Amino acid sequence: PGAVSTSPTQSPRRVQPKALKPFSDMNILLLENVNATAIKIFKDQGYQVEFHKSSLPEDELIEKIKDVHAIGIRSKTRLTEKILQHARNLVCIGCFCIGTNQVDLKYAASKGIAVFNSPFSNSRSVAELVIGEIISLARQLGDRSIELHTGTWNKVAARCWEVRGKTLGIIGYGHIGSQLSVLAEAMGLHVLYYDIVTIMALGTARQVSTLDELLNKSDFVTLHVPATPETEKMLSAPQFAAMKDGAYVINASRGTVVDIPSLIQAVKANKIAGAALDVYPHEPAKNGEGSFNDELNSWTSELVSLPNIILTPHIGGSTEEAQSSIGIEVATALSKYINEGNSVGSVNFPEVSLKSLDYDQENTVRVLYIHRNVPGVLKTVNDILSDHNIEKQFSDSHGEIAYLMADISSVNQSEIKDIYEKLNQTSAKVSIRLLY
Amino acid sequence: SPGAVSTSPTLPRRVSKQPKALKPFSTGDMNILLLENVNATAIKIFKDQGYQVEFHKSSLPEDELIEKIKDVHAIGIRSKTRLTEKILQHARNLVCIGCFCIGTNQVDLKYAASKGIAVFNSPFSNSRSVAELVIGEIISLARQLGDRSIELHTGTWNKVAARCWEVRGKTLGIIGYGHIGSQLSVLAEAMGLHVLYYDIVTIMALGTARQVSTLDELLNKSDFVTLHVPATPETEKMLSAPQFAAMKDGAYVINASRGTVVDIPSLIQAVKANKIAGAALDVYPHEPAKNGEGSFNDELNSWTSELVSLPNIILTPHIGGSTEEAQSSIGIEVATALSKYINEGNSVGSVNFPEVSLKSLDYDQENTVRVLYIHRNVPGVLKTVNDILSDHNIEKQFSDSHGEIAYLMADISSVNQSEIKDIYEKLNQTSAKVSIRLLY
Amino acid sequence: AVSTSPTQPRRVSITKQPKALKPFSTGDMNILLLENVNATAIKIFKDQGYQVEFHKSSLPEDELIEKIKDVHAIGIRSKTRLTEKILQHARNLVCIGCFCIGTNQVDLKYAASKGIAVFNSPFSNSRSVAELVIGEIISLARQLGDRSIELHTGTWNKVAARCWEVRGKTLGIIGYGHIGSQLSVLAEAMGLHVLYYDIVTIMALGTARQVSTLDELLNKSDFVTLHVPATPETEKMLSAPQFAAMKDGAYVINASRGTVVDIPSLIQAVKANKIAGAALDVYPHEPAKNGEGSFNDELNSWTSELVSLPNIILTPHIGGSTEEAQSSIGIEVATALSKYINEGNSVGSVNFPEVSLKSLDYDQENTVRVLYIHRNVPGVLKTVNDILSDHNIEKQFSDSHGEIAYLMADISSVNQSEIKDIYEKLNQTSAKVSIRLLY
Amino acid sequence: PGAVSTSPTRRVSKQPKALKPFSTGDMNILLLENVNATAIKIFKDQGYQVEFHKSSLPEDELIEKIKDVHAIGIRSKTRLTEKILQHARNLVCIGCFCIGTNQVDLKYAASKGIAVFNSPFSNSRSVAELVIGEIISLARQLGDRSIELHTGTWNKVAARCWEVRGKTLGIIGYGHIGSQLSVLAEAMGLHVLYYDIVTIMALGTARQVSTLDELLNKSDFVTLHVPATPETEKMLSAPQFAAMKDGAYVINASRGTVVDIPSLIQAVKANKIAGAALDVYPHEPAKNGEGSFNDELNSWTSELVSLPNIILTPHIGGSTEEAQSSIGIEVATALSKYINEGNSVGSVNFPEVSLKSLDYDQENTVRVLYIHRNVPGVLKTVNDILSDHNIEKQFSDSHGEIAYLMADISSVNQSEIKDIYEKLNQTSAKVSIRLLY
Ligand SMILES: NC(=O)c1ccc[n+]([C@@H]2O[C@H](COP(=O)([O-])OP(=O)(O)OC[C@H]3O[C@@H](n4cnc5c(N)ncnc54)[C@H](O)[C@@H]3O)[C@@H](O)[C@H]2O)c1
Ligand SMILES: NC(=O)c1ccc[n+]([C@@H]2O[C@H](COP(=O)([O-])OP(=O)(O)OC[C@H]3O[C@@H](n4cnc5c(N)ncnc54)[C@H](O)[C@@H]3O)[C@@H](O)[C@H]2O)c1
Ligand SMILES: NC(=O)c1ccc[n+]([C@@H]2O[C@H](COP(=O)([O-])OP(=O)(O)OC[C@H]3O[C@@H](n4cnc5c(N)ncnc54)[C@H](O)[C@@H]3O)[C@@H](O)[C@H]2O)c1
Ligand SMILES: NC(=O)c1ccc[n+]([C@@H]2O[C@H](COP(=O)([O-])OP(=O)(O)OC[C@H]3O[C@@H](n4cnc5c(N)ncnc54)[C@H](O)[C@@H]3O)[C@@H](O)[C@H]2O)c1
Repeated sequence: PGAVSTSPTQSPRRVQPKALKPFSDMNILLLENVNATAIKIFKDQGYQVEFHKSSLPEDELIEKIKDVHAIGIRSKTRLTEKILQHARNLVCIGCFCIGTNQVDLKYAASKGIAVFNSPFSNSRSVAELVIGEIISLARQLGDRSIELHTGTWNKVAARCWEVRGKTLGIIGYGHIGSQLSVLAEAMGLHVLYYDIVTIMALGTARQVSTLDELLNKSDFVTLHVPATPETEKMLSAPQFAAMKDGAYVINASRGTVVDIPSLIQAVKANKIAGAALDVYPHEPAKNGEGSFNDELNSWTSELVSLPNIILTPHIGGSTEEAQSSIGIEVATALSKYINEGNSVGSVNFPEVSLKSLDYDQENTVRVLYIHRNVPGVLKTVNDILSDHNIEKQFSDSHGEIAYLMADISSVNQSEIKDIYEKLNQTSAKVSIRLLY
Repeated sequence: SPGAVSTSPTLPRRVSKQPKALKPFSTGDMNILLLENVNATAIKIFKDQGYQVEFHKSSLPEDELIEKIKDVHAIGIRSKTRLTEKILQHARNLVCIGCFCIGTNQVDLKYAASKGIAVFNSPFSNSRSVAELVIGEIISLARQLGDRSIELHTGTWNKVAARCWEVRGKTLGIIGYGHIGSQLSVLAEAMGLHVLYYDIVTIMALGTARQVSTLDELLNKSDFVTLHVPATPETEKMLSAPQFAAMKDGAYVINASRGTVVDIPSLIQAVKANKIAGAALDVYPHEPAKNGEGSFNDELNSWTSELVSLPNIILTPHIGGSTEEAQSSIGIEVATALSKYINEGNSVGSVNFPEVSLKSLDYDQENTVRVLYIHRNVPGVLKTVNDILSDHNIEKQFSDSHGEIAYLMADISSVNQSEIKDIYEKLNQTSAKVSIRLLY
Repeated sequence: AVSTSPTQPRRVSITKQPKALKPFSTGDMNILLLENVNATAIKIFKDQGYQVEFHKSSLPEDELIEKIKDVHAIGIRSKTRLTEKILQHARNLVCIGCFCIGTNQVDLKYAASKGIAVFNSPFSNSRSVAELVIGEIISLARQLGDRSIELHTGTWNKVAARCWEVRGKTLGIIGYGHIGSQLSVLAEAMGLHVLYYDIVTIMALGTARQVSTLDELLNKSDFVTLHVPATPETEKMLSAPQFAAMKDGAYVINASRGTVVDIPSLIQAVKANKIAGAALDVYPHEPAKNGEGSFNDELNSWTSELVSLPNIILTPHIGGSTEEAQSSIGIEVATALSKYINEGNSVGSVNFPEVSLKSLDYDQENTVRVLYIHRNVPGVLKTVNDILSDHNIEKQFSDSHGEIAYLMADISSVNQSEIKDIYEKLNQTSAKVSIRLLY
Repeated sequence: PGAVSTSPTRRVSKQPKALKPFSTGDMNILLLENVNATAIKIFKDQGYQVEFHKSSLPEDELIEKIKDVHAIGIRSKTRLTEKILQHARNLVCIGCFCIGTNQVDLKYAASKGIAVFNSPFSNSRSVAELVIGEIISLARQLGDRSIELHTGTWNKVAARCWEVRGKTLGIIGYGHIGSQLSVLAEAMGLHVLYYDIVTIMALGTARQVSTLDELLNKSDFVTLHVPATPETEKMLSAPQFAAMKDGAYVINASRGTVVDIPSLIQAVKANKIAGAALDVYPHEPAKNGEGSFNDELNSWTSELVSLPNIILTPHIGGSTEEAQSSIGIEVATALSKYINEGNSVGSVNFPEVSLKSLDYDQENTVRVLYIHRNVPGVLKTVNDILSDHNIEKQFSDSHGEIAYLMADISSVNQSEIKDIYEKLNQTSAKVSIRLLY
């Protein structure tokens, strides 16, 4: 009838390293008003920081970047071949943001320049926004507050709903989708999610096989997808046709993923009761007045005349929490690459690291040798280092570039200069630093 | 020794005799009048009882109401329809009044009670709708959503993260830890907020909230301050200049309680001085009585012009309980309450009447009759009634007094169709009688 | 369409302080407590003004009859039998406290016919039984008892074979009542899947699942525990066919009733290597006192065979035998008597009509409470309400339990003079069983 | 004035390449001391040939058996000395299916390029559950109750019998076991305090206490989850028992040495300690046996076993089917990844070295596993020998006098393999070389 047998095998934080210095104080340039957390991390390392609140014109940048060891940018400052080619001293680039398209990664890598970003530091800020907007759409808060500001009193309960017992449809169950799932359940929503992949539910959310089943059974539909050919305009006339009468659409994902004119048709036809958009096919480049208009997007005027539409200026990760933790994530990443040669989490460089050295390891030196990925190079380097015990050593390749880290013992101030000069003279060399 | 090991200090729902369906000795079918667009849930409950329902979406003029209420057994109103002696005095048949709302002031309770007319309301069925609103507004204030959406609608793009905060790790100060305060406490903890609460009573925390001894400790340590208090002399203008002075630089004020409890001009000063970073108000010292355009202006409240000038103020027209869920559960709560008073004489939860009920009778208790005798609260009346019913075993009996009115319910066995008519006529002829119904 | 959802803190009570009522013709109240009732009961009774006589033992029928002549309330446990023979001499007895679950040691029907209200504590033992079952699940899983018996005789036997970690295992709970449900939550916390069978549909706590047949439970369970009442349908409800339906190497725990398991079948199943272990707290026949040669083949024919077996925990009805349980029995039952003696509250009584009224405000000077227990016949309310008719009855509640009935009335504007009159008149009525006045 | 301030701050996923050794005929595994069937299944599913025994082996038959063996699994009883490891031509790695490694000459094994693995933490849940069972059992005197009725005594007693809910558990050592116990104990409704020589972040709502003396003062049950160090030696003795509550309880499933049994016995005799559960004693029998636990082994045995409400267990804290089976998986997996990929992470005698697996489609990539003497010049030689191929990547680490290089090299055809093996095999510093292709 059965037997008692072995259960299936299941499936805290607690409280001395050597401070390494380069043979060459380092100079950091921070643009586009990076958070003060980044600034404090860099100053506490001894580094000299130059801080600006704006991007710089191509002219002043080329002048500034000549003598700089690390630069922090956001989405606005373009680092092209044109401007990176004058960067004699540049060790690494910090992108205090998710995007890296504003940097010529291929070129940066070929000069031995490591690039870091913060891809996931914004998840919580977007999830909270969507909760706020579910409630705000449910209750038509925006409309109520606009009315009373113009002096109109319109106390309405009709089609104004409580969120408890309603269905949230999450399209894309990723970093943000999943954090949202848990908040939504805590606010008493049933969570369905469609994804092109099978994913393990958090809490008591249920994965649905087709988009059509989600749109059919959902009161609120929210999008948390990347920009791909398949996500392009993936919500359009036929999707809105498949949704419940008086259902709600929220998009804080990508400007392209929803067909705004179809949305506008659906809202006009009383099929969709509300929408919140944080992202649009075309967005201003700077902040300012009459930026959001029919020159930018043809339907801007038509949308601004609809009831119960929340429109936001791409502010999903626009919190002090998000900016400060981007500051820490990226300043830490640079700080460990400059101080230890740690390239883990870089988007353009081979990923390489070694355990820190004890305070007690006098006269150990760390070789950071970026080089062309061809046969013969380790032969040369390990020949040059032959007079010293290599405690340990790690090399990895990323296409046509490669990165060796080596720890060598019994090196006096004299022998360092010798080893630098020899490694500097090698055929395959792209960049060499010694940490001492 | 450092003490001794000694004694520590100290069910789920189960599906578990059918009740007897009790008919009035009134041959006439019951007539329900529902005004002011009571929810369809109420209508359904009444029709399924057999009752005849007349439904209006508006109040009625005093003329048509007096005509209509002559032959009505139960009336449902909301806050608009005033039931005064003037109009209740013509109500021959009226058993009970339903207030499908929190307020009972629209009704002359004292007068209604003296005619044996029981009044019921729904005090608490709006709690969840208010708690959800406050969560929405904490986030909306934290992120300046309203301002962002107003900007982009006029064509201004202003992407700002300065003065924008993730609610996680912030402190919610709840003033009044009642029905709404407590439901808010749980939602706030789930959204990752620390909860403090001040209350003039000691109350057991839900989740991991902590009660604080003084208002001033709450104001000092809170990022968002929300009010969930009644309108009393002590709550009148209890948030003013000195309270805002005690609050954190860049803290937020939410008032969805009573329009008297906050001094709007002091808050306007505090917002102007960059001491308060945002506010959401659902309630005001003076509110329009109808919905309309240019209702919310300086004739009604002097500061309107300045208030609506400010950044990051959410203004709402008393919409805290304005949901379909809230209205529908008001429908069930109040229609059920009337239905049990009409069918069983249950007066528990009534606001103008003694609170009296008895266990239902089993389906198989043939020839048991229930006496519902509303009467003047004076000596001798139980003596009379229990004399009139001495030829019968009283299975059980409950009488309570509320001022000058009192309410006897009695279950009596071994009564045939003959003896019912006798008992009605006798009780109907008594000196203290205000109202008698028999259920069989 | 988007449509309407389906419909879905204790505080210091600032009330007007209640009025403390005293008895009228009574000088003082005498409580007799037998069978070593907890000190919590003693404290509650002394704080009420009552005079307490405390014994650690039952009393011989001789000394008891002498003692209960002049007694207002008696507290017993399971041993002291209160028969017609001994209750017939009880002139003054207002109420009986059973500081335990059982009320069979009392002649309830007789007690009721003399107007004597009986109270018990049915559910104050739940947590003590649930914890015991957790301890025993682990102890059986790991064969602790056997290991410790071995080493005490000097034998070292490190064994891992068919010793298990409870996490991942299935607890089958038969009877999802007060104990069943508390056990459910502890079991899930110790990482067990919980199934439960019950003859009623019941809402699961946590992530337990109710199963439609007993046989599904027995099939899918590693540990089967019973928390069921003693009924004709629970009698030997685990027998050969149930053990046959259980997993090879599954475990049986009975801390419910002595009759619910067939021990000869259990013994067979353990002998046939079908059942790997059992814990019994209850047996069809139990000693009456504690003693050294009590648990033997005279008491139960299979004892020598049962005690022969490996990995069987035998315990002497200690399911509820904790300091916590005894002390909270003390509070529950002493409170219940205290409120019946002081306020006439009969709610939770096992032999009387359930009747109470809201307390009176402190400032209701000259309001008196009539407690009139009487024969459930026509005309008695007529008489009483006649006797009271010179006074406003603020409120009044009468309920009937077969042939006995209980009226409580609050009456205003009564001076010390009119009290004596009203007592004497109610005392003289034909239907009267007992009358007290509180003022 | 104050100021609002910044807060503090499941998916299925390129198949791997299955790498074969260059000069192997079949892999031979020897498993001793009745290793769990989970290990056996993992090895058979790799293709390996498995020989399984339920007992340790005599030194004679072992030396014969280990000549031709690629991997051996032992537990604590088998002793792998220089004497017996010196005959092991083909031995790649040793599996300790247990927490102990002292039964192995680690230093010697390392110097021959023999990697040793264990399962240090596989037992944590089994020990935590035992302590829960024993807290309840001591609280209620279950053992005594069951011993009484078995002798025919009926003794229904509630005195000094307690419910655990509302009682205080003092955990000494908030490690792998301490921390799992913390969560179970809270769920059973105990307050948890813990002392540790390190500051550690509480799970749930447990509170770390500064001194041992505060723990002993405020605790109803004291349980020990520490390693064997000079500081833990007899750390519970007369003065600690003096500091504990009248009628408190002591549980030791840590190490045989950490409690002074004489003082415990005095404290129990004086009615200061109401009960104790011991799983570990300073001296323990060597086999299971019927007269083993006595005054020859520990002078206090006859006195200890006299006492009421003392649970005595035979080191059964990690004696469950679950624990043995997950030791099976942990250690068989560890060997399997070392044999198949050269992964040495979690090894106790060898350097810790690993690389990402290779994609299925990387034909003619070869992995060099070169164990060697930790001296200058060796990487120079090896990287010279390999210089006619692109090194995709390469990792070398040293552990004292031994060191371990892993390299991935591309564009290697069936011919060039034999050349590279022979050259690496001929180098002065070489201790062991395998090629995977
Ligand atoms: N509004 C903002 O300011 C802001 C800020 C941060 C992130 N985002 C954006 O939001 C999106 C989601 O963010 P994330 O970090 O959680 O992403 P993610 O990488 O964690 O997950 C994306 C999910 O989408 C799923 N997916 C991909 N294509 C799909 C399709 N066609 N249909 C359904 N599911 C599909 C993937 O399986 C994955 O689960 C991204 O585009 C991200 O850049 C916006
Ligand atoms: N916005 C709306 O549409 C709407 C809807 C429903 C309720 N409300 C109002 O909001 C309030 C909350 O209603 P509720 O059901 O939660 O009330 P409640 O009676 O359940 O709780 C009120 C709490 O306030 C506390 N309290 C009273 N005076 C206090 C004071 N001076 N300071 C601190 N604590 C004090 C009480 O102890 C109690 O805990 C009421 O005034 C109610 O009328 C508004
Ligand atoms: N061992 C002890 O010292 C001790 C102490 C307390 C209680 N108990 C006994 O344990 C039992 C459980 O106690 P409780 O307070 O939880 O009782 P309870 O009344 O709360 O629960 C009993 C449950 O059994 C269910 N049930 C009844 N007949 C059934 C049947 N034949 N099959 C399955 N389910 C059935 C009922 O529906 C109910 O859910 C009782 O017999 C009680 O006297 C023993
Ligand atoms: N009974 C058994 O069969 C069995 C099974 C497994 C483990 N164990 C033993 O149990 C112990 C705990 O195992 P674990 O995995 O939790 O170990 P662990 O290393 O994870 O934790 C030990 C903890 O003790 C602390 N500690 C060390 N010295 C201390 C001192 N003097 N005072 C207080 N705290 C101190 C450490 O800080 C650490 O947190 C070990 O000794 C282990 O061998 C026994």
